[PDB]
Parts: sequence; C-alpha cells; structure tokens
Amino acid sequence: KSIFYNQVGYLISGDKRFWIQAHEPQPFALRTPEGQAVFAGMTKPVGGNWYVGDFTALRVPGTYTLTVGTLEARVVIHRRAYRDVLEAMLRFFDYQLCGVVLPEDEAGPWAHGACHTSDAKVFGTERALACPGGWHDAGDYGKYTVPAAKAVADLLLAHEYFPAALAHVRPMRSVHRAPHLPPALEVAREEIAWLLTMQDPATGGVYHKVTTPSFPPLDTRPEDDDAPLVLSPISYAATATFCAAMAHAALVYRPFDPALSSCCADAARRAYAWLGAHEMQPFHNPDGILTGEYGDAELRDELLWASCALLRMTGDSAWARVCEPLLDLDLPWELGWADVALYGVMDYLRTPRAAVSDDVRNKVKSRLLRELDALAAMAESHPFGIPMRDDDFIWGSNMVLLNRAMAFLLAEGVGVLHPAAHTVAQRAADYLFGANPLGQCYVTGFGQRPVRHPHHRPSVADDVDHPVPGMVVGGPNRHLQDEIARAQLAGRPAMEAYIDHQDSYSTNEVAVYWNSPAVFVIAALLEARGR
Ligand SMILES: [Ca+2]
Ligand SMILES: [Zn+2]
Repeated sequence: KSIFYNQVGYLISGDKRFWIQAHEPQPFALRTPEGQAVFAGMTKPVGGNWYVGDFTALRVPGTYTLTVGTLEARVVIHRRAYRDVLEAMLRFFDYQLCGVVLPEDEAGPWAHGACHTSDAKVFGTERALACPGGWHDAGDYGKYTVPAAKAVADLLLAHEYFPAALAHVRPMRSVHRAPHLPPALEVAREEIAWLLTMQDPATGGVYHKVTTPSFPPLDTRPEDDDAPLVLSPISYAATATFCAAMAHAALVYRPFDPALSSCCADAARRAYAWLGAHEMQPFHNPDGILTGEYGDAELRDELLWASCALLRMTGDSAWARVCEPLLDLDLPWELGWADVALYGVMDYLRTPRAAVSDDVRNKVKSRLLRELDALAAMAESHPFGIPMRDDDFIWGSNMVLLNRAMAFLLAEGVGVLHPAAHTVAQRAADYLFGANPLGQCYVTGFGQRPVRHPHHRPSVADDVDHPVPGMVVGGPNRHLQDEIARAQLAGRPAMEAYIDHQDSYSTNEVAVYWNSPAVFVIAALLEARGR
C-alpha cells in the first residue's frame, strides 16, 4: 500500500495530482519538512481501484511531505522540475554515439573509445562502405534507418516547438563540433550525418540498416563488439523515411549549418527519385541476418511523409498533387516508427496555405481534431488520465503514450487547440515518472523507484544495478513477449505487465525513438505558456 505520484516532481505553475487505491474519500495534507501543513484537501474517486488528490494550488517551491491515511510520500515542486530529467533524456543520445570517443569527463563510468569503426560490407557483395557515426538504436548496437528517421524528426520538432526549454539543457557538448548548435540540433546532427552515409550514391536508395549478422552477448561493451558489419539491402521504407527526415533537416538547419542543409535537401531529392522508380516492397531480413528487421507491410504513409516533407521544404504547390490523394487515405495518423502518417500531416499543415487546397486542408484539420477528441475520451475514462486503453499496452507502450501526448502538442502549432492537450501532457509525464499501478518510474536514474536493470548492453556490461541514466524503457506489454515476462507476469492486468529485469527485452529495453518523443513532451511541459 503506497501513494502513487510523479516521483521526479511538479511544476510551480502546473497541475499536481497523486493517486491511491481506496474505496472512499480521505483527507490529505502537504507539509513542510518540519511537518507543518501548508495544504489540505479530500481525495475523490476516478474508477478502477483509484482515488486522486489535487494539490495544484500549492505554488511555493520545495520538498513537501504528502500524507494520506497512514501513508507518506515526498513530493517536489519547482519552477523547472523537469530540467534535469530532460537533460538526461537528451544526453542518452550522446551516450548511444557509435564510432566516437566518449570521454570520462562527459560520460563518467560509461566512457569508451570509438566503437564499430570498420567498413560495412554491402549484403551479397564484396563491396565495403564506411558508415560511421550516429546512434546505437536500442539495447543493441545496430543502426537502423527507419527508426532513426523518427528519432531525428522528434528532436527537430522539439527544437522547432520548444527551443527555450531545450536551451536550458546541456548534452555531451565537448564531443560535438564548435560552434555549438542549440542542444537538440547539436545532438540530432550526429544522426543526420550518419544517415547521409547510408544513401547509395549510384541510385539514391538508402540501406535499411547496418548491423553485425547477429546480436552479441548482453554482456558486451561497445568497443569489444568486433564482429563484421553488414549493410542490409536498400529498402523503400528506409529510402522514404530518410527522404522525409533529410527534407526536415534541410529546413531546420538552414540558419545553423548551411552546408548540411543543402546536402540534406539534395539527398532528399535523390531519395525521392528512387521512390518514383521502385516498387513498395516490404523489407525482410536477408538470410544470415538475425538483427532487428524493422519491417512494415504498409508503405503509403512513408510516401505520404516524404511527399509532404518535400512540399514544405520547397513550398512548391506541385507537390500537393501527390500529397493530397495520400492524405485522403484511411491510413492511421500516427508517429512511427512504422505508421508515420502524422509526420506528413504536420508537414502538410505547416506548409503555407497558398501552396495547398483549402478544401483538403480543412478536411485534414477536421480529421486531426476528431482523432484528438477520441484520445481525450480515452483519457477521461482512464484512472490516470492518459490516452490509453488496456489493449494499447503493447511492446513500447511508453512510446504509444508519449506519441499520443505529442500529437496533442503538435496540433497546437497548426491551429488545432484541443482543451485536453496540456492535461494529457502532464498526465503522461506523471505516469512515466511513477503515477501508475506499479509505482514505477520508467526512466533510469530518476524517481524513488527508478529502472535499475534495463535491457541495455552498455549498462549490463558496466553495472547491472546502476545503468546509464535518462533512458526511457519500453514499458508494460500485455503480450508477454519474452521468457521473463511469460514466467513472472501472466494474468496481471495490462498496466502491470512490466518487470525491471535485464532479460525482459519486451518490457524493459530502451530506444532512441522512445527517448525522442519523451524529449518533445517534457520540453513542452517546461515551456509553460498560457496567458
Ligand atoms: Ca508504414
Ligand atoms: Zn558503435
């Protein structure tokens, strides 16, 4: 029996909520460390087994003792409560850097020399290509184009939406080149640079991934992983998502890195040329390649994103002829990594009105609003106020949640101002930081119940009780898709289908594209912005 709360903290100007399992209202108090009450109220029912207490009106920063029944919790209120965790979430990307020295003065215990420095062989050939840099994808050391595109897009969108919040954090600054770009762009450039090396100069197509044939032991340090690197074949999905990300990067970097901006624009155009001359073939692992497939049978949303990205990059109305029929399809409007249509919708909506059809544009805005309404109804039913149903708690459920919060916030940039947007964002953070049935903070290195045993090779290699901080784990997954989950979590409700165990890859791994929406959402919460 405990209090469930945001274990990282609460914003002075933000909503403040705790949860408890109870069957009737109870008085609660918030007190100073000496013990004197500064706030008091009554809990109220929200369904399932749950009651909530609202202490939003407490505006004075500090560490308070929350008392309800015979239970106590320590809660922090601060002007920028999430600054440290946002910084850690962004530093994760630098911790994932491949082929670059990470010095101890930046990386502490996890400092290491440049890893995976060898040339990658193109599958089914004797040709070798240098594809250095960028990020290890997850708990493994593969670098995969499709999910990379999402992580880049999310960081770029965070820079575009919340630059002031991001300005207050510091990545591994000394590992990046001077002059230093704004934090999100400094970090994202490393991945963008690597992506550019994955494009085949002859055809404009993009290799699906570069990995070793198989996964090394969970125990393996990055610099000790010396198996041969293989470039898996060019794929439609990789080429299209590369196109979209590069087109996005072209726009965003224009005033910061003109050479990169220009390089990305032309790379995007060459990638789109490839799309036009090739079939929408889903990617499957070649024989002898057992690493992450990142497959996907539906590719029209990738074409949609690429098309809309180039529409916005160029501002040329000719692109709307291709975009608008794709926007009419009943594709899910989601934020990846496989279902990427909402990135395209956003690029379309963020293009000057003059370049697109007014009729189509209003239909797209209207669909977006209806989608958000649906998510808002979900959140209203849920005891923790998050836009989730039991069946949404799948592999990477934390990302499912964060993408949904992100959609609310993105919409505010294109004239769709849903009244639940900022409540949803706060509840998503609350949930991520311990306001859930397990009382689990789903980020390593933070909260009172942090993640301690992530499925992450650098963490497992160094200290299995003390992992790299700032890593957002996948979260509860009702499908029990690893040995540990099957054995330990059968019969538990959806939100309880998580275990902090290094072998539980289906509930407790990490990913660049799980940190990326988290950076966006937490940055939004820091940029406190009503009248
Ligand atoms: Ca797709
Ligand atoms: Zn590496």
